[PDB]
Amino acid sequence: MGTYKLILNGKTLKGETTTEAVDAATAEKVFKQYANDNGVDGEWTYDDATKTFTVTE
Repeated sequence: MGTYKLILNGKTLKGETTTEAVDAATAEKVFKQYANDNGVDGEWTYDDATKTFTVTE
């Protein structure tokens, strides 16, 4: 499928990651678990250039 970049911005938490997936289903699946471990409750924005999914609490 492609490489996708995921960054979370909690009040007191931070992190940025990049992942690769065979097909996008695993990317969407991993996004909920991946980000939730970073203590997130928030909204998602997108930058297709680097497939950057940013979240701001």
